[PDB]
Amino acid sequence: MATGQDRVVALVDMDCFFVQVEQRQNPHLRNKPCAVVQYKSWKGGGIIAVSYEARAFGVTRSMWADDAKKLCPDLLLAQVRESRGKANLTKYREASVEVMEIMSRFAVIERASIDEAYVDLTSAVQERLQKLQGQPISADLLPSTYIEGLPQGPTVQKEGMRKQGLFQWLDSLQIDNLTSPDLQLTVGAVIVEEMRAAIERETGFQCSAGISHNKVLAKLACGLNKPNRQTLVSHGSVPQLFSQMPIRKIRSLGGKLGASVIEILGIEYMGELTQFTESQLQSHFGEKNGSWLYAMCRGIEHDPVKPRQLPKTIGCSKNFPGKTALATREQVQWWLLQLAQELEERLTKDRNDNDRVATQLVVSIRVQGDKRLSSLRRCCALTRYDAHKMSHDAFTVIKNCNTSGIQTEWSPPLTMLFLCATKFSAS
DNA sequence: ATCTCACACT
DNA sequence: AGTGTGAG
Ligand SMILES: Nc1ccn([C@H]2C[C@H](O)[C@@H](COP(=O)(O)NP(=O)(O)OP(=O)(O)O)O2)c(=O)n1
Ligand SMILES: [Mg+2]
Ligand SMILES: [Mg+2]
Repeated sequence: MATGQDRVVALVDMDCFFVQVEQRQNPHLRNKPCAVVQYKSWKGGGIIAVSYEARAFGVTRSMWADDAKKLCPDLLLAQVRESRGKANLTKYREASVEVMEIMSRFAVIERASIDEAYVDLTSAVQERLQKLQGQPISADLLPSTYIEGLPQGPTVQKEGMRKQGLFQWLDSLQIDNLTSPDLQLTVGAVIVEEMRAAIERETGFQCSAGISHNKVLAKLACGLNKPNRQTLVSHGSVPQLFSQMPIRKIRSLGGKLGASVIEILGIEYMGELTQFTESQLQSHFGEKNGSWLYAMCRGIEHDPVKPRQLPKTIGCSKNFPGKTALATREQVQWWLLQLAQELEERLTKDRNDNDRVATQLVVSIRVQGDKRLSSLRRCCALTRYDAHKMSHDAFTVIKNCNTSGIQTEWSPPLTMLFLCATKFSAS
């Protein structure tokens, strides 16, 4: 049977990313409790990134800054730039590009968010395993690596635990066997140290990293020892790792599916899924899910690292909650034109940098009284990077959503506007 | 109401 | 084509 040990995969995720970006530009904020907010004049603004000094006081994402200062009175704040009446994340997108290009020097990268990327190191490990003869792997090659599940068997501080575990790992390493999966992950972890040293040297940003045999495990491993540390999760660490791992913490199980696994099967931890046959899991959750759950609770997962460093979509949105929803026709025209103008400058930059053009425009709205994130999506042809054409066209395809008999009145008031360029192709 | 992106289902 | 889910 195939033990899900064919690959070496890392996930690298920046530490409190938006905060690091502001702290590098504004040294006043380094090594202090700070957070990043947007739109300051409602409850100090909503918090979108929290530094680790501020997390020690309880400050979280999604809190209002005014409530955040209640937990942490010395908290310093940085506010997202605002342009055309809405958030502008250019600074963070450009800092993201810095990190992704560096990681792209080492292996194939799958950009998975603005601050993290999966790395398929299988080939780079095979290559490294031949350039280093058969010589041992010194602990000095892994100065920030944790071996999950170690130390074991017959120090009271965290670095002491780290070293002892690493020591036990390396001492037990079969450097004889170029094919041993634990050796492979170790070499992968040496490379990830270098990758993270380069990221920090060249950008000033610290980050953490998971190393394992698949994307789900590498991501789990990444969070085990955040910040500024990397974690190797061997296939053999999985049974004890999963035996008390809440199901909701595994990637793609944090929502409705993970809740129904918990409710239907009557279990709390990943490891309890092993009691069920694959056909049982498939009866409850479908053939693809039951099969994915059957393999995943044994540490096995085959989703590949997609070679993709570039977004497939480029989107633009503003929500208009509560009293602020839009009820004029020309109010809806104006905000569409604001969204299309940011879209145009981002699309122009993308065409110049990446040699591709978006060919479809996706317009989406919500209306007060609805429930879900979106209430209505419609598409149209994107033939010119012209903000006025994009907004006019986007209006045309939604203007019948206006149930109002009136001319200039628009309602159910629009709680949300979303424009998204997509279906790119080479140019 | 703290703006984004990917993907499966149909 | 359009909806729903999951995520950072
Ligand atoms: N819901 C979210 C999640 C993240 N983000 C932005 C700001 C985050 O700093 C950046 C990366 O998100 P994140 O990786 O989930 N956690 P972030 O790096 O702050 O902190 P760590 O927990 O990763 O150290 O995405 C956001 O704007 N809205
Ligand atoms: Mg992060
Ligand atoms: Mg992240």
